[PDB]
Amino acid sequence: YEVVRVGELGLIGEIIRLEGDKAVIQVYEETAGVRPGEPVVGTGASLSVELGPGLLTSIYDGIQRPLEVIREKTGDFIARGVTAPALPRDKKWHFIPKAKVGDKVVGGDIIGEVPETSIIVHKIMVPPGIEGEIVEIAEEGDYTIEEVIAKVKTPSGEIKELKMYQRWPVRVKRPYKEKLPPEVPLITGQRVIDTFFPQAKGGTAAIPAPFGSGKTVTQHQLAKWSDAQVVIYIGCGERGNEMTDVLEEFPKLKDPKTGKPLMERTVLIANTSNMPVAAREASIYTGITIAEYFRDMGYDVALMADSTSRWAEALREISGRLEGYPAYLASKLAEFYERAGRVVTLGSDYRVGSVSVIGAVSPPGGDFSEPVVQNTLRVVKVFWALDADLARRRHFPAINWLTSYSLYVDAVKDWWHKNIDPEWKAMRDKAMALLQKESELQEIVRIVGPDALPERERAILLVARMLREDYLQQDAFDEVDTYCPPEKQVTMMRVLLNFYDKTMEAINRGVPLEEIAKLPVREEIGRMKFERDVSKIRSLIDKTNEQFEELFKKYG
Repeated sequence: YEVVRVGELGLIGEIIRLEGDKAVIQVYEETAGVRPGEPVVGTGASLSVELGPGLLTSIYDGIQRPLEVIREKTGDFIARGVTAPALPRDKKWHFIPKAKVGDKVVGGDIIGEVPETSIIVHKIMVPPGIEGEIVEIAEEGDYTIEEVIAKVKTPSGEIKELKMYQRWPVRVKRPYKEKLPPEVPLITGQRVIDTFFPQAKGGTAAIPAPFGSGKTVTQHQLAKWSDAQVVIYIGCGERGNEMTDVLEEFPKLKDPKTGKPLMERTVLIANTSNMPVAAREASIYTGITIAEYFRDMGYDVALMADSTSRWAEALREISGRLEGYPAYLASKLAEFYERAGRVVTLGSDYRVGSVSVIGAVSPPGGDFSEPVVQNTLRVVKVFWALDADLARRRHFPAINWLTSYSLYVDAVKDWWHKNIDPEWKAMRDKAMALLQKESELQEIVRIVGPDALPERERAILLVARMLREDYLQQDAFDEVDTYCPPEKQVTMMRVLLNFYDKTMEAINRGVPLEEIAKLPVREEIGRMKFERDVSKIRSLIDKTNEQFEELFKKYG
């Protein structure tokens, strides 16, 4: 029977995988009445989630139960899911009709709006699989969630009652018209990511995060700055005290785009050591379903996971197929990541939404082993490799620029070219080439020393250092450098690559490198990340050109 008293698992009778509470079984595999077994009843209903006004600001567990006890013993802020309505049946929501009696609707059609928080307008949609005519629609006014707000007559004549919320099975991906090819970058405002290791809207990203590599900071930067309207965050149980910081500090966190509380565009799914192992398995399906629901409205959603240890827990089996553990994890994680994407949503109007997945992978269990690695190597398209040595050298964000990668560079380049700068791809490739040349040089120098370096090679190291310090390094704590707009990124890059071109030109005309290193403009370039006016940054190109001219006219 295994872990039973406070669990959720429901495979003890005859048929395969099922789940429930107090042996009251919900469906994933087909049921056949009162199952031959123990006291077990059955509901016919599936492992599902409730989707409507009430999701935002809320903290749930892996099956969308709101979290209870603040504290009971010396353990402050230790919580689990209490059996209660996922959406407050108590509160009145302001409904605004966007459809009229007589209108033809299909699944995904928006029939009303509800201002949920001061940030997010909740779009009231027709549930998937419901078609027909609005024969009845609520007027503008305040309604609780159970109140019928519209009636639809299907083509059969069957009358369907629509509320402000809908239900969806957590293990079935919410349908859409078309999954669009990766195309539009999810702009993080972090230079090293947007430039060298871009995330696409609808893309899949992992963050390998060894202890003490600035993971929390990076995660926070991504959550608050990425141009997704809604964040679905899964974790808060990786550190023993993580739940306390989340319960105490999360309502204090600000969305810097609006000034309003960040919690007003966020939904939290908490996984902890006290919670049943089954409410941690289903957790990522609960999260992605809720993410899918918001993209169906036309929002870009960021699904962020930082729940490696509590999620990675194992469970024993005896029967024949047990087909392996590294394959039990491989089919599971793939079907999760498979649900990421930018889509043409359901609805009569042309509409687009996305779920971008950013999954933290930080194992305190030794190394990045098979329980995390090459079961994903195909499916995750971007890796931001946090590096403890880089953190020790105080290079922040501590993203290793040699072991990180994105397979979205070619997918997003046209967006950058068309909207921001026609030379974006040429410039990042050039900058990367320089960083890779630097890396090769540093290794040769380690072996043989820097004494016999020619001017040209010294120049390359000089400019690579400027790239690392003036561009790759970014200050999350600074009021200006905490976010770098696309136009600032390309302009800083131009400044730097122009300085490179002029440096190599100068060496090639007999100018000594010491003269180039002491150039006044160099140190202004060192501070351009702190400048908010992009035209002042841009002016450094002409300033660079002119100071190099003075060097040329005194030499040749």
